Amino acid sequence: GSSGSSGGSDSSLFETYNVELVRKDGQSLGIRIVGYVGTSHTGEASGIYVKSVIPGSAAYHNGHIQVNDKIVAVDGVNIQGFANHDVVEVLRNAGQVVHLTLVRRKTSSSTSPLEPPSDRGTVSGPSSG
Repeated sequence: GSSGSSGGSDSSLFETYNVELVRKDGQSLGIRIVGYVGTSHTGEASGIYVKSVIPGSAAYHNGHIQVNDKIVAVDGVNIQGFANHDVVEVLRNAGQVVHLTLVRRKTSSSTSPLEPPSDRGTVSGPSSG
């Protein structure tokens, strides 16, 4: 056989995934967030990132959410353009089932996705080329 799934439109460089965390009987999220602004004349970033992960917490236990991650939505809450404080309240409001939305750069330690998209050449089948 041969190898494939190599290369493709640079549209979705990263991959988003949902993480359903569970909160034990009297447990917290245990996820630290950071507010970036990305000043000028610098190679910094901008957005909410996982500063750290409190041990013995839902996040830690789950083993899905860790530092070096960009949160775009919390349990469905589109925190895309939210503020540190605005994000904090969201976490507290969230219940047991917390579906965290993170997006990391593809082609990393992580393992291939489940149903990744394909860059089709708007071709009408073998009718051509």
